[PDB]
Amino acid sequence: GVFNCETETTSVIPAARLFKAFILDGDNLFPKVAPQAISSVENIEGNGGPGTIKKISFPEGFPFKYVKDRVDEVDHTNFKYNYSVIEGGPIGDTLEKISNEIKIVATPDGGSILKISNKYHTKGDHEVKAEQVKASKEMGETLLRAVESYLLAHSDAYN
Amino acid sequence: GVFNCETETTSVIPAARLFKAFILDGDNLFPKVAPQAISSVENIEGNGGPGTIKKISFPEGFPFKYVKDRVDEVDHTNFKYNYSVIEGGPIGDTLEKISNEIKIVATPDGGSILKISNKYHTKGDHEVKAEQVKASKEMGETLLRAVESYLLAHSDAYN
Repeated sequence: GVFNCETETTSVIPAARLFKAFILDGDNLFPKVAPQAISSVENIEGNGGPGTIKKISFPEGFPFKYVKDRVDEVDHTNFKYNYSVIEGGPIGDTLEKISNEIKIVATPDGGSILKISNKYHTKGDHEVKAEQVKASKEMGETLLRAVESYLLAHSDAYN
Repeated sequence: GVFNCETETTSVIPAARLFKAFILDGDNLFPKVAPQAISSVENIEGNGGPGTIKKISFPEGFPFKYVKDRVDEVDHTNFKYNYSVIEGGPIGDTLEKISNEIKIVATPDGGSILKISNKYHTKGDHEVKAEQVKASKEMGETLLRAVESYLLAHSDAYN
C-alpha cells in the first residue's frame, strides 16, 4: 500500500534563513543544536548532491540506532528538499521506503511554515505503524525547535 | 493550518459494484448493515448529488451525536465521491472542515482499492487531533467491512 501524510508546522524564523540552517547545513547543525537527539550525520556515498547517501546516527536509548537517507533533490529557489528513507529506522518488516518532501514557505508576518510530506510504501494490505508516524512527528518537531532556538540566540548565524 | 491524510484500502468487491453499494446507496445500506456504527442518514437538502447536505446520526455512547456532510461531486464513470464534513462530530474548537475525496479503482484480481484523501482545515498553528484520524479510519474500515459482508451474502444486490 501507499500512505501519504502532509503536515504544516509554523516557525518564527524567516524562510530563507531557515532553509540555509535546517536544510542546507543540517548535517552540521543538527548534531550541534540537538546532540541529545542526533549523534552524527555522515556521507556514505556522494557529496551532498542528488543521489548522495547519508547516515544519521541516534544516541543509545532511542528506538532506532540509525537511518540512511538518499538525497533526491535540493531546490534553492523554492526552498524544497526531497529525500528518501531507505535503510534503518522504521525500514523493515512491512515498510520498504519513506519518500519525503520538506518545503519551507515564507508567511506574511515574516516567519515561515514547513510543509512536509511523508509517503510510506508498505507491504500489500499492511498499514503504517502509527507509533512510528507519531515518533517521526516528535523527532522532527524537536529538531526544528532546537534549530529555531539556536538561530534566535545567534543573529549572525545563517545571515 | 492544513493537514492531508491519503490512504489505500483493499476490497474484494469489484469497483463498479462497490461504488453502487458503498457510495451510491450508502444512505440506505449503512444503518441496515452497520447499526452499531451508523443510526441514520437523512438528506437535509437534495437527494444525494452535488450540493446535498446529509445528517448522519451515530449510536448512543459514540463520542459524537451526528455529523453534517455536504456532497461536493459524484463521478459515476470514474467512481469518484467528494464530500465535506461541515458540522457536528469533530467540527468545532480548532477544526473548521474536513474535505474528503474517495476514488475506487479496479485491481487485476477482480477486486478494488479505495483511495481516500482527508484534508483538515485547522485553526492557525493547531494540529489535527490524532484521535480524530484514528476514529475516521476505524469508522471507514467498519463500514466497508459491513458492506462487503452484505454484498458477499447477497450476490444479486447491486450487480
